[PDB]
Amino acid sequence: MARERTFLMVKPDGVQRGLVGEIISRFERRGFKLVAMKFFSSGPVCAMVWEGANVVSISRTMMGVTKPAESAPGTIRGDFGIDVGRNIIHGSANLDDAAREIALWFKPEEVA
Amino acid sequence: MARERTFLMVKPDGVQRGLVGEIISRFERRGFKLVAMKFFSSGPVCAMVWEGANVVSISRTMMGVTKPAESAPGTIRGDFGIDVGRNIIHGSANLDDAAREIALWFKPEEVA
Amino acid sequence: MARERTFLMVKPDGVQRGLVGEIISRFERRGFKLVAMKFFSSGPVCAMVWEGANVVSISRTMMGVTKPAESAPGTIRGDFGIDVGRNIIHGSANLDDAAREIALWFKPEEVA
Amino acid sequence: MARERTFLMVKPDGVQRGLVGEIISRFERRGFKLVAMKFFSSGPVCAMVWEGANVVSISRTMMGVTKPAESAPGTIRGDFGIDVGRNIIHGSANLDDAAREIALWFKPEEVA
Amino acid sequence: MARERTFLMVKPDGVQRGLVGEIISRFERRGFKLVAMKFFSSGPVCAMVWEGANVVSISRTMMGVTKPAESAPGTIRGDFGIDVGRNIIHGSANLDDAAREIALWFKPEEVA
Amino acid sequence: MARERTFLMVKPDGVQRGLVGEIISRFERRGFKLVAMKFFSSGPVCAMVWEGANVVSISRTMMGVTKPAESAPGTIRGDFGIDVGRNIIHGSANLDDAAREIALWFKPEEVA
Ligand SMILES: [Cl-]
Ligand SMILES: [Cl-]
Ligand SMILES: [Cl-]
Ligand SMILES: [Cl-]
Ligand SMILES: [Cl-]
Ligand SMILES: [Cl-]
Repeated sequence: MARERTFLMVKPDGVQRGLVGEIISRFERRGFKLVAMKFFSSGPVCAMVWEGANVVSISRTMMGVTKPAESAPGTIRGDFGIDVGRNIIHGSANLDDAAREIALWFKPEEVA
Repeated sequence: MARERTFLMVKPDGVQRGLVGEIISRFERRGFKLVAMKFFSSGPVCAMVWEGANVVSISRTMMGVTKPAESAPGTIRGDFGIDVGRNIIHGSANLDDAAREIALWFKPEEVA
Repeated sequence: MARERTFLMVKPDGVQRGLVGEIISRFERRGFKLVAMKFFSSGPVCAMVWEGANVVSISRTMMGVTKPAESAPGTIRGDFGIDVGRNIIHGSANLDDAAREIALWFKPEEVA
Repeated sequence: MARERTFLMVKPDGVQRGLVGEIISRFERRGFKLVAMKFFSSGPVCAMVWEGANVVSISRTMMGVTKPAESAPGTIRGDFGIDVGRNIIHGSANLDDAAREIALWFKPEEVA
Repeated sequence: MARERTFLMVKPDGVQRGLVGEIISRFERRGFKLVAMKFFSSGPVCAMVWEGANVVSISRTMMGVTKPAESAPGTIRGDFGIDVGRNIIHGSANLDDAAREIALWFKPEEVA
Repeated sequence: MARERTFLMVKPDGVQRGLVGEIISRFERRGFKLVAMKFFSSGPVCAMVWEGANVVSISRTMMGVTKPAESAPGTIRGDFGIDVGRNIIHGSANLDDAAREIALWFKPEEVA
């Protein structure tokens, strides 16, 4: 229940605006252990796997709601979000979407 | 709908406490383009016009509620607010108050 | 009603993780005057008394809810909290718990 | 000797990258009083007049050297500078260049 | 040689400007363990004892030079210093001044 | 001369202390484009390739000197360094060490 893991990815707009570090810091500060990371349509992305108790739903709270017009200040989208097109970041919706998203993006050796 | 514009002003207490930059940064980070700025009862103020989709209601969310005792951490008043007398900042209430507040404080050449 | 005072304490996990300064800064930025401070089971702690209008309930808002899985980003636990065991910080629950907690931890000369 | 004043300006590249607030904050934190501000070839700029003891030479130290390849971390160019073309910011070289730069960019009523 | 200890104190001007937390954070980030702390002419002060390898000379580097007109950006005085009157902070000059300053300001039980 | 590239790596102590994001942010803010990234004796590491004019010598300046007792505040080691054992970060010494370090740690497809 603390071996729990989610997929996170800095969308091209996050990368282009210089927000990769800021996003990582946010998770480091909550205590989540980073487990894997790669820097792969239009723009490069930063795919990450993070681990900790409740990381899946907590990190969704941390991101804020899909529509940054409504996203709470303190959240990533609440602090940095533009519009819904350029919403900076993706994080797995639930435990099933996490397991599938992780495996899609990584070889299993790549993950701790 | 993205040519939208609001009036913002750092009240004398914001200026006196050294919060002008912090306030601007907050808006720069959300992606709003600054459009005009001047530094004019008791204490100097910093009047600004900002532009972007939904800037009017988003920036109100960003400020927090009038009563910083109740203002959410992450918002300007939630992070920096003292009492309701010294509430740091003013931002236009709605699209009508914005158009009027902008024109009151600026010559039209002064605005982009 | 502005002579109001609360007890705050950085739990051993807050101290061990290097968060004392960050916690103080948060309160300094809201305008609360620090009134007393000492750095005393397992791990050292930082006990503080803070003063200002509504400091008791405001600082509880600032901390976030007991369960950092649910704690709002922008709050201390929302930004830094791990699990409910390691919840970083304690703050007096109400005006009675404040007066008792202050007196328990300080000699009265120690308080301003 | 504390009525001293300099001209500062965020070049178009500073504005485009969202660094106006960060730059102001830097000066607010040193204790300089902002005295005037306007937001006017290619890109908008932010012209400012700042006041305090030794503000002219101190702010040059704060900016760092013209060549950000050599600019010291902690300085504006040391933290944010790209190349010498895009060097973010301009500040008056000496007390004579300050008086001339201020008057060039402002009406005298505009300055405190 | 890592049991080394210095005295540090936030002068009244540091306290009045809300810089206690910022100062502590700086030391926490370098890895120094805080060992004791009290919050005692004109204005309250924050006296601290910090411990770590070379803490005495390192923390002097961290403060910057006595004359903030010349103090390096990145240092406390370089980032926050006003003039030499209001120079924010005091730190022991050398290992002898440290041992004496610590004992002057603390009972020995008060120190870890 | 702007296609220049260096190797950077957050040592296990940087990772364990939660400094990966902070380190990346530092480079994003200088304008360097991240080009590749993986998260691989004792402790996990974060290997990165960064690109920009003079990135090799600039990033060495940004890190500070090998001996954090002497490392300048504003630099990574100056702000976060412990002792020379735990010096947080590695960066290629020169253009030859960069080309070799990059190829050692990456497949060439992995690099942009
Ligand atoms: Cl999404
Ligand atoms: Cl209002
Ligand atoms: Cl509790
Ligand atoms: Cl220039
Ligand atoms: Cl002194
Ligand atoms: Cl090395």
